[PDB]
Amino acid sequence: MDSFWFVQQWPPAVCSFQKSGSCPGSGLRTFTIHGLWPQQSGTSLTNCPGSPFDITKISHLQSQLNTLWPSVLRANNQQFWSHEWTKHGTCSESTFNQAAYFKLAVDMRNNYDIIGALRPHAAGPNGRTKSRQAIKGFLKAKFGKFPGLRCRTDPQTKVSYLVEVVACFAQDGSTLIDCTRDTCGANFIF
Ligand SMILES: Nc1nc2c(ncn2[C@@H]2O[C@H](COP(=O)(O)O)[C@@H](O)[C@H]2O)c(=O)[nH]1
Ligand SMILES: Nc1nc2c(ncn2[C@@H]2O[C@H](COP(=O)(O)O)[C@@H](O)[C@H]2O)c(=O)[nH]1
Repeated sequence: MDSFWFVQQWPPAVCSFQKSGSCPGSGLRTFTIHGLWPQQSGTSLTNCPGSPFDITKISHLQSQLNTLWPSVLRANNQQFWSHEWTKHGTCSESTFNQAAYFKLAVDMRNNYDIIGALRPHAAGPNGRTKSRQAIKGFLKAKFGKFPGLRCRTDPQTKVSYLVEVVACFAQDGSTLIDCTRDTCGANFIF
């Protein structure tokens, strides 16, 4: 691997695409963790052979994880953590055991407060249009490097909404680096 994609999701937006059934994210008002994805040559490394998920290894982080890494789609958080470990976390296990991997995600979330970085510049979420350049610029100014924005288009209205924000890190998992990929157009709703 040569880097990490620390992916945070905006719960309400993610759930807005679930036009049927329940979705706990419809009631959250802060960015939460989707995953910490090891990267290599511009691609996400997935399903690397590794240790099976073991909840006991992160028993000391259950408060932080239930708060910062809840499943916004369903009510089983541990299942979500297990899936993220098996599909992504195992790919960085050569240097980060399970305990250190989840602790890394927790620390990253606590040190990358997206709303806190936007609020002062009148860029916080208000259901209205935002500029891709403006949002990335505010985050760059606050954190020092460009984030990767992720948008999704409503199949009905074709309106584009910001759904995730990626913070790119070097292989050391602490040094931020510029992201180089956005799935957002020049403008979107946030
Ligand atoms: N922002 C933030 N809140 C946390 C974190 N860990 C726990 N919390 C929250 O802070 C309060 C105290 O958590 P505790 O210190 O008992 O683990 C709870 O309301 C809990 O949801 C964390 O790492 N960051
Ligand atoms: N994006 C996302 N997927 C979730 C969440 N809770 C559970 N999941 C499950 O995790 C899968 C995501 O896999 P990933 O894209 O991280 O490899 C989804 O297909 C879904 O079944 C959540 O809050 N966000």
